[PDB]
Amino acid sequence: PRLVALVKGRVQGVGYRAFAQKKALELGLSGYAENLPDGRVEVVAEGPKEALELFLHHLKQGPRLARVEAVEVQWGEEAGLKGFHVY
Repeated sequence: PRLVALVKGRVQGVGYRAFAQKKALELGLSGYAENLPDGRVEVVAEGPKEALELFLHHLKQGPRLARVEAVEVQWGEEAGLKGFHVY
């Protein structure tokens, strides 16, 4: 399946995207983590539900300087993303 997450809090300037990329690739997930102009981060990942939930657990924590307020999520269908890209 596809996970679409909107990450809110103190999540830019804290190495969050590369953190998400590493956790995604360790789980064989594909997708992306993109910085938004308001300070939030859009994260999309595709793969098995169990792997996506573990990944989502990581997104809710972030690296040690991050302060994740909330991760709003929706579940959808895989489009065929491959590899994990930051932007």
